[PDB]
Amino acid sequence: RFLKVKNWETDVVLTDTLHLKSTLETGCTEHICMGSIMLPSQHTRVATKDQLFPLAKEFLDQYYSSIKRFGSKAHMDRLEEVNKEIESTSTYQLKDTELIYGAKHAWRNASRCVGRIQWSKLQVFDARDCTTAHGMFNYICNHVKYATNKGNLRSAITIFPQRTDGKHDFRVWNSQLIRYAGYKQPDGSTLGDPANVQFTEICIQQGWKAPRGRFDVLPLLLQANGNDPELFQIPPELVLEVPIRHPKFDWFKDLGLKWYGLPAVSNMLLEIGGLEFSACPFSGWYMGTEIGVRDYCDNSRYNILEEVAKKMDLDMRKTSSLWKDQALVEINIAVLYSFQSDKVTIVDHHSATESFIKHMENEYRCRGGCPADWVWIVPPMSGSITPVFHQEMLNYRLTPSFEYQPDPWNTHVWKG
Amino acid sequence: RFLKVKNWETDVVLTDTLHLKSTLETGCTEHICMGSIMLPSQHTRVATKDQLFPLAKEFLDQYYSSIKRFGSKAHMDRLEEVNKEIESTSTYQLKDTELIYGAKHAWRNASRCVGRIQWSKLQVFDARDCTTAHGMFNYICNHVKYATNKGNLRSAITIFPQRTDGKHDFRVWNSQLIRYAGYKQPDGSTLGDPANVQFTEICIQQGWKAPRGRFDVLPLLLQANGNDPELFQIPPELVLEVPIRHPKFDWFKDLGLKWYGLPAVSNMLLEIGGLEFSACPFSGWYMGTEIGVRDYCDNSRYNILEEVAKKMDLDMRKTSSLWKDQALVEINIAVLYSFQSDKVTIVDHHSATESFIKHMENEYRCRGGCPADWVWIVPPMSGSITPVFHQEMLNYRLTPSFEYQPDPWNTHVWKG
Ligand code: HEM
Ligand code: HEM
Ligand SMILES: N=C(Nc1cccc(CCNCc2cccc(NC(=N)c3cncs3)c2)c1)c1cncs1
Ligand SMILES: N=C(Nc1cccc(CCNCc2cccc(NC(=N)c3cncs3)c2)c1)c1cncs1
Ligand SMILES: C[C@H](O)[C@H](O)[C@H]1CNc2nc(N)[nH]c(=O)c2N1
Ligand SMILES: C[C@H](O)[C@H](O)[C@H]1CNc2nc(N)[nH]c(=O)c2N1
Ligand SMILES: [Zn+2]
Repeated sequence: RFLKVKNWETDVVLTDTLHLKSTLETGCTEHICMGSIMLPSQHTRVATKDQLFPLAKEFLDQYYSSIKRFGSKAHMDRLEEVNKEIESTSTYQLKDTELIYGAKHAWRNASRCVGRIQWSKLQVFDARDCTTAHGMFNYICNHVKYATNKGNLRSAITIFPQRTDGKHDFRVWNSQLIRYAGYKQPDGSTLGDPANVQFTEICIQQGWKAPRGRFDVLPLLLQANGNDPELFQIPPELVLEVPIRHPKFDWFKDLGLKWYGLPAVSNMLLEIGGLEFSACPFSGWYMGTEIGVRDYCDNSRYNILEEVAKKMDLDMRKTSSLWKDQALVEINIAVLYSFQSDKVTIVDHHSATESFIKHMENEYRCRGGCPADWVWIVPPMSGSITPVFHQEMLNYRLTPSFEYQPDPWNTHVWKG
Repeated sequence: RFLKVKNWETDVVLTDTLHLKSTLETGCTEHICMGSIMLPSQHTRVATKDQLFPLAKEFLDQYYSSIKRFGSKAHMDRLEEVNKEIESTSTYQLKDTELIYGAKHAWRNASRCVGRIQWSKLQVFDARDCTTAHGMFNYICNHVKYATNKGNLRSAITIFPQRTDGKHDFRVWNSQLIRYAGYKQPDGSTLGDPANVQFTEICIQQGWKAPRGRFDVLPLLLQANGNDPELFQIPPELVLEVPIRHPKFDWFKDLGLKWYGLPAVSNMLLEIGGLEFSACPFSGWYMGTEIGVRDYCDNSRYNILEEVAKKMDLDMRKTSSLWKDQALVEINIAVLYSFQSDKVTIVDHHSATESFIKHMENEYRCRGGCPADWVWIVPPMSGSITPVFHQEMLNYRLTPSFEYQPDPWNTHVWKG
């Protein structure tokens, strides 16, 4: 009931009581651990009025506890107010302050996110008066511009109107506001980004004129108030890009690679007080490995280890020459170097993982715990030479939270 | 009840029914996942006669099912026999065949072991007639010699008499039959292997004449039938060692490093049919990263990244030059190269992880599943460029099994 997690490198012991406030479920039982299932059903999302108030009260109490008026008149009257409103409409509306708190704490509670030492420095844009896809494009363009901020990136979330009936949902159909296109070839190979080949097709179906190349920024596909979604091109001047060069190998420019500065995830669902925001795109900045190892080296992604190893003159015959490992370290030094030489915010896996340990200590102290998903916190390269490898982590689902949700094209009831 | 695990690189789906035969517990609940706690209490070990028969029957049934005589006369009479013997002595004795099956299947069930594609090629040495520490030394020397086999390593386990009352326990007090000594310094630094500094002290207390250097093979500390443990020196001619050179950097020999060929874990507890074998040392061969990344580069181990980076002329000022990563790939190419150039069995993390995927497929097919601990299966470097990174794994505890147990010097009731 008062659990202990240890670091097996520093011998530090932290005690976790926060897990007791845990609400959601994990997928694990006492007979089976599912800590490596990607999308557990407890991580995915018509909610009634009988369920809604406990959720609303649960949220309202931790908000008023947080600002040092738990049970004050303000708390009880707002408790009374929201209760009355859930009667009138079997739903309710977050105060602007409650919206910002909820958003920041969904981030704070994201157990797979190594970047949460920044969780309270988040810019919340209230887009809940938005009614049209054109409104959404506008809000999203102003998110991109503010967050990019000339390479000195700033975290930000834009929160569109909450779900209501279920039909009238706002959804951004992109997985990220900025993503490169994926076109497959006649021979069956893939041009661009194999991850988005299905989405690229959907855009082409709605009428995208594809400039079938490599690093082609996809258009936005915006669904407002349940209607069929609509194509919009982000002004290219808002899309900041970094050309990838190496600080020692001048042939690295010849590879002619570039990635985008602003990672901005748009397919997730934000939950606050039992209210569901189906469109809530959020941006921060990149940890280096996300692009260098995953984006660039996943076999089912760009898969360049092949080529980079060629230009390094690497013994590619035997697996045990570790040539894949050696091409991977170089590709990640060049991602970092390229981004920094342009003053575009990026963080390396060593600095990020040390900050998360530092953040974890703060959380156990001032908050009693910190949910953490080891399988996701540990970088996809150089695992054990980063401090998180040797940190025991307890994982559990607190709310407010970010959740997965189906892709709109598996769920949307069409009419056009 | 029929769970699905997916590979997110090949899109392969395997279905798991074996988890239904799961007996032990995991530490996870539906409110908390503990898949990154090192030693969960369900992984650690006076068992009565009322508990003993179900366990004995459970084991006996899967053994007779395995050899295609489930319920045959042989099965029922052996069921009757063992029941009768658990009456007479509230314990019982494994047939030589049941001992070999149990041992091979404890390995087969080890969910943290990436090497299990070999699980049925295991040499079981029955040391259950052993009565003295001198007997144990002899059995262990013959294990070392057989398993090493001139560098062409062979898997093997030596099984000492089962626990009985609790006092009269056989224990090898070494964590591994072969380990380098750890002496700390006047200035407080550490000479040799910081992991074994406490054990080295214990050997010095029982009267080891320490040759306080770097790679000093520790003596064996053997406890037989509950008595105080006793020091024995493995004949140095039985301890095969590999000098670590690099295939490109000739200064790498100057580093003057060597590791031992034979990894052989001796502090674990083998469980078969409710019987407990407190001493059961087992050996296979190394995956490269165990020495190159963990042994050599853990901060609380040998911690040579410092030095290797110096000789590479690496920018050690900024964390984000990835110099630690770059020194780590080289150190692992040299471990592999050194071991292979001497025909000493070793496996690289790429070849090992691909075999485990291949093994996992066989197990789901012919057995209905394969317990796997992602946190441990994924190598401590180059994670996502190995296929196990993207393999969803279900973890659960099947028996026969290998379990942890306290260090004998926290439990042993002394008299000498
Ligand atoms: C500020 C800089 C940030 C950094 C450096 C960072 C870093 C990371 C990384 C490396 C991951 C691993 C996910 C993957 O590899 O695909 C992750 C996951 C995640 N981050 Fe953070 N992040 C940042 C900001 C944010 C913000 C602003 C939010 C929300 C407001 C957020 C919420 C999440 C969530 C919900 C996940 C993973 C959940 C899942 O996929 O199931 N992050 N982050
Ligand atoms: C034959 C070659 C083998 C290879 C290449 C291999 C590889 C590995 C590796 C890399 C680990 C990770 C543990 C660590 O990093 O400390 C591991 C764990 C383990 N192996 Fe295997 N192993 C082999 C043979 C065996 C044998 C012969 C047995 C028993 C009969 C065994 C049982 C285990 C167990 C019980 C664990 C981990 C359990 C724990 O620490 O909680 N292995 N193995
Ligand atoms: N389908 C595949 N994986 C896969 C499937 C479903 C989901 C996922 C997880 C994708 N999370 C993206 C993500 C989420 C949160 C943060 C980040 N990062 C960042 N810095 C930021 C992005 N915004 C603000 S911060 C990135 C991966 C594969 C294909 N091929 C090999 S795996
Ligand atoms: N105390 C620390 N860790 C730690 C603590 C307790 C336990 C452990 C796990 C040790 N498993 C050793 C082990 C088990 C099984 C297989 C192998 N490998 C092999 N190939 C083989 C060895 N025999 C046959 S095959 C290695 C690690 C640390 C100190 N500093 C940073 S972590
Ligand atoms: C805290 C965490 O559980 C610990 O570092 C684990 C992680 N995974 C591991 N995996 C292996 N193979 N060996 C280990 O020692 C560890 N250590
Ligand atoms: C199957 C496994 O759960 C999958 O590869 C996970 C592992 N850990 C990860 N960690 C991060 N940061 N991102 C990922 O996509 C994944 N993928
Ligand atoms: Zn779990």
